[PDB]
Amino acid sequence: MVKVKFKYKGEEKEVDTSKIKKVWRVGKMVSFTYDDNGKTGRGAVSEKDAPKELLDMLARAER
Repeated sequence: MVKVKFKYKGEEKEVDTSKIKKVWRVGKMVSFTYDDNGKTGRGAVSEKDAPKELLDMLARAER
């Protein structure tokens, strides 16, 4: 129930933490995939603007 607000190609978008599948660390940024209903979608936020739950998911994915 944590919401990640991200800009994709100049369009403001929002995806809940529960919908996110893959999270990666790319430089200063957190790039990710989520499940927009049947399809998969992609987005990214900077690590500075990221909510705590997203960053915890990132750390989990780095084991």
